[PDB]
Amino acid sequence: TNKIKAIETDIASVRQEVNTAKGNISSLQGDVQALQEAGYIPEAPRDGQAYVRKDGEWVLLSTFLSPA
Amino acid sequence: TNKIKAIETDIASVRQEVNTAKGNISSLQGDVQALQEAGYIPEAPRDGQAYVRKDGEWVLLSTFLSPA
Amino acid sequence: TNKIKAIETDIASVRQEVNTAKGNISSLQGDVQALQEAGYIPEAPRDGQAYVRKDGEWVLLSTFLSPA
Repeated sequence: TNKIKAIETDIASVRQEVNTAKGNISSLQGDVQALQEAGYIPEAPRDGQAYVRKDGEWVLLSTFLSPA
Repeated sequence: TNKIKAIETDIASVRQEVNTAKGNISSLQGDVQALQEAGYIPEAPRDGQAYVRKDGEWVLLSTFLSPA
Repeated sequence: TNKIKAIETDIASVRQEVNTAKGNISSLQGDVQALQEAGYIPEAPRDGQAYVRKDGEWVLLSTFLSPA
């Protein structure tokens, strides 16, 4: 009985795949982190009004096409 | 022959790493889900025109700097 | 001693989990790729000014509420 050699290569095989996965997992984390740090902006309200961007918020455009 | 004890701790080791990976995988999924639900907006056309945001779309600013 | 059968099912078990993980990892990659390709836009400056979008950049709205 040497089924200990087949079991060994089988564990070695799984271990390699786990190493590859740990790598893709690390890559994924760095990509998600960058996406999170990009500071993207959410959608403007969907209320039939036009919006412009100011101080991290959507402000009504008509607000500036009037004095006040 | 006790190489069954070394094989056991080796499987235990891989299993722990797989547990850690399952965790980072779950964390990644929750982060990607939130990024997907944030409702970010795509780029405006790159055609030399100015755009404002309205009803989930980029509309030409000049459209409002005119009556119609 | 058949602890070789228990070790076998244990490796089989870990291998299945590793297969599931490889799948969730692949799914995550396709989702992150799409998020990266969506071409979202970063925040406008936070300087108290109103901005509109033009040619892949935030341009001051007042720039168009004046001839030049």
